[PDB]
Amino acid sequence: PHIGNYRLLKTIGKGNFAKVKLARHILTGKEVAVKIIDKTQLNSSSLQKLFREVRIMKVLNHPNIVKLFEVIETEKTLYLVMEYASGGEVFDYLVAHGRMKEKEARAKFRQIVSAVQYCHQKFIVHRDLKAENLLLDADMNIKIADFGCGSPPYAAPELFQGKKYDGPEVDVWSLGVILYTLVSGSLPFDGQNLKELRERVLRGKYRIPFYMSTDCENLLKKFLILNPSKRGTLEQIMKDRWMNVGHEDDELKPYVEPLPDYKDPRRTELMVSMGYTREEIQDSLVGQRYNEVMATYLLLGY
Ligand SMILES: CC1(C)C(=O)N([C@H]2C=Cc3c(O)cccc32)c2nc(Nc3ccccc3)ncc21
Repeated sequence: PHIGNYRLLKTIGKGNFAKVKLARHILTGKEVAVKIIDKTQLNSSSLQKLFREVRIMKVLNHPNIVKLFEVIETEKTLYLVMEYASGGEVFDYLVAHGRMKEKEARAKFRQIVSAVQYCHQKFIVHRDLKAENLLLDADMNIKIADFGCGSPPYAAPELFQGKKYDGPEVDVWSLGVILYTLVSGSLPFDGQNLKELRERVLRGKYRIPFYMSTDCENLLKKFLILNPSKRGTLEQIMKDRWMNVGHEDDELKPYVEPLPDYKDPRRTELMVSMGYTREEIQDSLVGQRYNEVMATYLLLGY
């Protein structure tokens, strides 16, 4: 029930020797979601993939991606203190409420497209976008999960033809699947067997719901393109008419990262009173250490 400046409350999930426990930052009262990986178990390959995630989480600062606050390292176990998304899975929302209205789907999809483009902007490819992989916050805002089962209907055609499969245009195909799922509540490419799943995915043809708008169906045509080269960049799909209905004022533009504020005097005095030195505060922040000093600062900005 106690790790660092944290009190473990519930358990939002267990699994692959990792336990995600809902916690409360002790010094700030702020709620967090702590991922507890037992490194002793993890096979040789799962570790490199865990370290690649740690490296990635430390870099992304988007309001639609789960923020990382702290990394607590021990020889046997790893503690990743991340942002808690109360609303749960989008998958579980789509099963509970059915399809979203295009208006509502647009609200969430803009958030998804912005966050995935921003990843590509920093040369980071998710390669595994799923509805399970997207979370919702207290205000129904998208909070994309982690980078390291319903994995096959989101698979790009290039998976079934052995071709490279390392590019960002893989995520564009996947994003198209997600758009379809968000507006229709079902998968565009289905099957009973994977031979069937492959035959549909490679044919590239999907079922169009009688209620879907010509604009929405057009955007699907911008994502779900068979030749990877022939697939549009996320920056050019951002300019799409369906994407900007109602946002005739604010067109979807690539996420422009905010500038660093490692010197806020409110949060700095609070932390100076807490026993931390101004000196260690700036060093932890500039050094992007994700230590107890940095986590105390990040969490104080709420
Ligand atoms: C730390 C982090 C990013 C994470 O690893 N998960 C896990 C844990 C359960 C789970 C899942 O059911 C689906 C995706 C991710 C996850 C998180 N789940 C939440 N909220 C939640 C709330 C109710 C139901 C499901 C998820 N917030 C943050 C995270």
